[PDB]
Amino acid sequence: PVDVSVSIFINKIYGVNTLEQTYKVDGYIVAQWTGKPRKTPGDKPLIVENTQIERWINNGLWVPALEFINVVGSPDTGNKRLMLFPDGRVIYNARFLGSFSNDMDFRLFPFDRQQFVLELEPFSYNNQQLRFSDIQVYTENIDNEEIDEWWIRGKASTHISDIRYDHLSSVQPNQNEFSRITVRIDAVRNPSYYLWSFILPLGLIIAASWSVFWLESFSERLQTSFTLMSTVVAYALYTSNILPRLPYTTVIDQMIIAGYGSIFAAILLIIFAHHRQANGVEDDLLIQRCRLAFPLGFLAIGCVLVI
Amino acid sequence: PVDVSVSIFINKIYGVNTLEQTYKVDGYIVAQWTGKPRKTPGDKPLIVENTQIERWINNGLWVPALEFINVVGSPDTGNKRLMLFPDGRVIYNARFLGSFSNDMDFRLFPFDRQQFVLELEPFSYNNQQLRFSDIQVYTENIDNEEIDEWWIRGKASTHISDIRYDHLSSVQPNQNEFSRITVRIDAVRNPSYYLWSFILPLGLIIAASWSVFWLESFSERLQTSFTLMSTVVAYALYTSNILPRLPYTTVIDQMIIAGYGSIFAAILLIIFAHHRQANGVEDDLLIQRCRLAFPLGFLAIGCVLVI
Amino acid sequence: PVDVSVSIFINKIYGVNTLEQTYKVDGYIVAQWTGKPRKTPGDKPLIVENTQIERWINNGLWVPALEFINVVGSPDTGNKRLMLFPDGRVIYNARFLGSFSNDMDFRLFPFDRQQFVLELEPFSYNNQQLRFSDIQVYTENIDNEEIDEWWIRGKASTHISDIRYDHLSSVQPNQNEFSRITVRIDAVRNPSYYLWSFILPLGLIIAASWSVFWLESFSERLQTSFTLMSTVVAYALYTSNILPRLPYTTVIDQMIIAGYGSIFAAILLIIFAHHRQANGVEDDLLIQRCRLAFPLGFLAIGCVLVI
Amino acid sequence: PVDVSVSIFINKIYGVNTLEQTYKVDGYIVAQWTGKPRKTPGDKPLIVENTQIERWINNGLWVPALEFINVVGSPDTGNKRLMLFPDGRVIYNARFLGSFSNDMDFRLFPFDRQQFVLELEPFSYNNQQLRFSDIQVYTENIDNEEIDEWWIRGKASTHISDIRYDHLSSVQPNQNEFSRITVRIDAVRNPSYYLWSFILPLGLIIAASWSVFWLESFSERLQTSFTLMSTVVAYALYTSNILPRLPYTTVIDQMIIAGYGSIFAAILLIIFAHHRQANGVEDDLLIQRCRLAFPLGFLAIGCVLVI
Amino acid sequence: PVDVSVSIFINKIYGVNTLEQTYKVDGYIVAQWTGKPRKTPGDKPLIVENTQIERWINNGLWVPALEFINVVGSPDTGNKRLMLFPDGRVIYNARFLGSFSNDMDFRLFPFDRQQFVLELEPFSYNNQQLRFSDIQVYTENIDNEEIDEWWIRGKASTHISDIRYDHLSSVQPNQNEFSRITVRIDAVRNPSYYLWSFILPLGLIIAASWSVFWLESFSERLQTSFTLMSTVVAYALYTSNILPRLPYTTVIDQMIIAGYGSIFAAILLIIFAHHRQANGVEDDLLIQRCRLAFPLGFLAIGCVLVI
Repeated sequence: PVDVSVSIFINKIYGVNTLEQTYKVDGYIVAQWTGKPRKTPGDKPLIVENTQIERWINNGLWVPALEFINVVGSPDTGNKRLMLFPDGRVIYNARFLGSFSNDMDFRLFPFDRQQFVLELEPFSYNNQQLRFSDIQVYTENIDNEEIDEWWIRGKASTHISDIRYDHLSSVQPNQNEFSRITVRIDAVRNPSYYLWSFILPLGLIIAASWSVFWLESFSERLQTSFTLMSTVVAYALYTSNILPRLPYTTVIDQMIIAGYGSIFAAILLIIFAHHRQANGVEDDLLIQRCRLAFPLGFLAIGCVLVI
Repeated sequence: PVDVSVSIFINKIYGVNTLEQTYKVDGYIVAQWTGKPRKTPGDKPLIVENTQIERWINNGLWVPALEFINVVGSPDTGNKRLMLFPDGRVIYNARFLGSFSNDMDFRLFPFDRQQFVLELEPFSYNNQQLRFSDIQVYTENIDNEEIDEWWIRGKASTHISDIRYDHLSSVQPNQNEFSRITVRIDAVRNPSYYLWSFILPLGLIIAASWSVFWLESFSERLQTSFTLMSTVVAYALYTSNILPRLPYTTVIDQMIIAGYGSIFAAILLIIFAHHRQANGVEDDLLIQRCRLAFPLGFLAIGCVLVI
Repeated sequence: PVDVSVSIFINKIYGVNTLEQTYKVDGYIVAQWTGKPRKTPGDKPLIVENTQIERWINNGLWVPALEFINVVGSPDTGNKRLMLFPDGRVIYNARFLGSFSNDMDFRLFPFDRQQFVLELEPFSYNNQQLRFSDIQVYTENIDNEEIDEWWIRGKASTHISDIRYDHLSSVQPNQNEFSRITVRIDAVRNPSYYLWSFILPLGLIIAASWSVFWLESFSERLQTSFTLMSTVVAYALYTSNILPRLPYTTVIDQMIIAGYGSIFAAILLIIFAHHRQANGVEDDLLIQRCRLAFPLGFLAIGCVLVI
Repeated sequence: PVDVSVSIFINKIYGVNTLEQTYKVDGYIVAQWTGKPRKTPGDKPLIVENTQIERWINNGLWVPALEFINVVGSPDTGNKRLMLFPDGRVIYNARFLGSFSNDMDFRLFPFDRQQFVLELEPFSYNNQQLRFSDIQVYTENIDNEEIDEWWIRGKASTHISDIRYDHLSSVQPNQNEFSRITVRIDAVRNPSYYLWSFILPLGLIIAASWSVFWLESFSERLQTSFTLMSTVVAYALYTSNILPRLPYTTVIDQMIIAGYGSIFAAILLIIFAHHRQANGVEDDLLIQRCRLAFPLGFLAIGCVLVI
Repeated sequence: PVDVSVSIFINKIYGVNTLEQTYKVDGYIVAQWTGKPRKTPGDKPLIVENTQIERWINNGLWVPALEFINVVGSPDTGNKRLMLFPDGRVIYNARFLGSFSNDMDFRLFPFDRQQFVLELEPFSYNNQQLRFSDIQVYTENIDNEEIDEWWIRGKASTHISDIRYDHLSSVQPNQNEFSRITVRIDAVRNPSYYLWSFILPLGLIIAASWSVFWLESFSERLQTSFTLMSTVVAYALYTSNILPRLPYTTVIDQMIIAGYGSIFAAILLIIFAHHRQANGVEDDLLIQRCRLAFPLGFLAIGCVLVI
């Protein structure tokens, strides 16, 4: 029951696909397992590159195919190389870049908690066993990750485990257990751009939306809350150009709905103030003076936004 | 007349192409059919991976090519492997990812009823028969499908059937009947994002559109419904950024037309109220007071769009 | 001079590229020509799939390469298969998907008259001849083509013809005439979405644009036609998000220019009415009353594209 | 020193990448050079297609690799074919589609002067010589180039020349001179769409921008030029949806800056007219009457731009 | 310990991916190392092209695989060619185009300081040594780089160095040192388009935003700063169409936040001026006259934006 020692060098994790729950990993893969001793020219290990590996397999060299369980489709293998040793052992070294899949909760948006994962596991081989797994995270923790979209938590987490497949084959005297390495890498989103060029101006607009109560006339109060209405729509549109398409409402997405609400409340009170009277065109002296009543009736509905 | 036993593991169904009626399916394919007994090294089944399969076919091993009837173009086969048994039987195992086609009615938009389908059928072989078909849908019961775009109904539906091709070959003594597996998987769209950040604010804008009648002057009433007009256009524009391009009008698409309608009605009544009088500038006392007459003359044309 | 019998099964015609005059066709191709009789294992026709075809060609089997003349680049051939008969004849069967080119006039936009074309023609062979051509349009008539973007007219049109190339080779004793099948499929665009969510609201905006004349003041009349101006610009922008990029003006594209015209006419008259007087601030009593004069000077004076 | 006769058939030149200075060319390539006489089955020329060419090269047939100097990356070769003659000569015929590079000045935008270029030149071969070059431009002189994005000038320009590489090899007794065909095809952009749906409405908006001076009040004159300001911004946005991304300012791009200028001039004069006085709130009687002074102070500083 | 002489010809550096920190380089690669003398047909160097190189490697010709360390995935190798000399030496010549990665700070946006990098290094070979490195920057001086997006500083910088890998193999008696060429090319962004069609109009809008103080009424002053508010939002939206998506705030991105600030300040002062009085509707005589107080209280704030 063969022993394989894996080493996976992560080079870059880049381009997260928010809708599809997908990210890209470029790196190298190394596998080493010890075989029947061999006569190597010189007595120095043999190096077999690219084209030439398929040839040694055709001669009878076993090289197991190991699959990225959670990869999308099939990845882009750069330079492969077999290093064959005189005393038997064989080191397989391939550079790769490919798209991976994991569960990805983007709900708490621009303050985001994510984890990138690879899953390696021998494709066709039951009892060959992944010995020990190593992971070399190149790029560094605090560094210049302000140039970078993501900050990694985070040194690489490993986990060799055994996975059982229920629906097995026409072999069953105890043959459904495959050796799976699982590599995790925690990360957090760089909440910069989204705070300053996003949350803040949306706030200023929500804020200035309230200065509709400091207009004198009733006519001025209603008509102004209309260009206010469409200032929100014009903003949502700008949100739709920059923000990543999702199937749930993000933090930002809500703030923007709160905007529509604050101004639709405004419209209701402004119209209420004018036709709740005893004597003619008498605007409700006190209600029109919620000037600084629902700015903190929003910071109050807005501390229950944060349950 | 050969018996083939198929097993199809669905891994992910992702990325629906709304215009092209296309979706992506990642999974494994398994086929098993029993052949002439064979001498296998050891007396344990033989494993043949990737490169090596073509070699056994070149020696004379039959392996049938089975086509995804409804795939688009040709898919991305990851790791293939033949498992050859001593007693004859052969298991073919390949991982795949590829784009599929089905009819797709998106009319009832954000509350959407869809079904994903595979169609497998032997490419060139008349009498070899698909025995029984199995389908392993990877998730379960009460999940986290709120992270996910689609909810599956839905345990996999199967259906082995016989399909006849009218325009056949130069063989015809009863040879036009191919064995076709058909796998269905029902699903529903996660109406979340589209309700909260879409239907609702469109409603609030439709609603507030009506508070044009609570303006005093006639001048105020007409001029306001103009910025109201373009508030709708600025909204439709935001719809065009997020919503999926279609060749029919969706539910949302209609609501937005109703918006244009309500405000064009407004412009008609507002101008009518002013010039339906006697000899002067006497606004029609009662008509201008449809204030809460066609908000429920809208909720009334509104057991129509989805009734 | 060899006789080849072609059969082309169209499966889907999807994804029109409006700028590049390109569409995608997924289907099967069948070619059958009779050769020197052969010893086939059993005495049943031989089936040769994929990998194995190149092997028979290497042994000496002729299989002609036939080119899609009007394809873009080179297509995506799925499953090929040779069926070799004992009495000689050979049937070539390949599934394909690829991008095609034809002239495409999108001028009369959302009411669109288009025709999809394949052109098959033996690549390197002068006297081998395309016998007869068959075309199996799967995709059906009054069906559910409301789910579909295009309606096909339209049963497939054929046409085997001979095409002569002027600039020939160093062979010329009558050798410049190649056998070309040409398959046409007429189609019309589903003018749904574009009428309802496009032509109509553009009309309502053009319409309501005219109610600028029913404002009292001159100040109200000018200032209002300005937000009216940019309502059009905001609309064109929404046009730009949904409509397919072209190098000519479509029907819609014009209607939108008529919008800019109507409102620039408005600006002219409104300013004229105010400074054409037999006095001081006396608005031209009658000119300001073109209220329902150029709404039907628009349904008119610009109504001759049906010339 | 071998004589090669080239023939290049241009089929389509489509999809210009404005940023990257890239265009696509689909066509055929033909090379003919005479070799040592050969025994051809029959005594008719031999035809070798696709798979089979590599086989004759493996036997020792020289076929030179000729490179598109200015191609991007490496192209998509469709059907290749060697035609081998009994008297020696060899005709190489390949269909191709690939992306090419040339210098591309888009400055004078929608009235555009462009030229598409191929550069063919033997990859590894010093003294083999490109004999004479032929170019068959399919697309026509008097046509329907209104369906087409570009109009070709323009019959194909040729030019076989010798090019010297300074930094050569370890061969230098006069060995740095390679034979290069250079094919040019002049073209002009179809200024249609951009005149009618772009330049014109930008003009009307520039025009109507001036009718700000025909407002009575000073309040009306300032406040109106603001919605006028953002009408320009809303237009520039529409520009950004349809126009091709560039690294310089186009003709249109300027016209749009002139728009921002005219209205920022307006804001300056309008505010000047109000506080350049004698008796209090006395608007400068004459300055406010530049009503038709800087519309032709724009047709004046605007015609120095181009000319 | 083998000596390799590298020569890298840069043809084009194009298409920078701002988010992924990626650029494309098209060029040629040359490697020359001297081997055991050889019998070459004639006694002139042998030329081996494309298909044929793999054949000589199969015979036993060593050709080392050299990897672009920093490339993304794996590049597009055009025409390869071995030139084998009688005296042993071998020149390897390949054309390539591929995507590379470097750190890329876009913070100081449209005035941008960037450097493009290649890293070459023998994939599997410890003691073979990169001799000397040459780099032929075709692309030119002061030239016509106004047609071009980038201006190169900048003649090519080289640097052969030794790199040590900590986590090495089962070989360790001093075997972890690989020979790495590193080629740098400095560049600056063409600040044209972004100055004229971007910074400037953003300035005019910021500028004209201040003429809100030269309105008479208080009602006019508040209501106008609202359309002023959404003039900024409409601008940011135009920013989002043209500017490259980033994860930090650029120069421009700030200027635009300053806009939102200036107008939210305005709204604050304008509302302050009105309710900071004795008793009645007496606008604060002096505060309303910050007319030209915070235009230079902005040229004072947007000036510690560099210091």
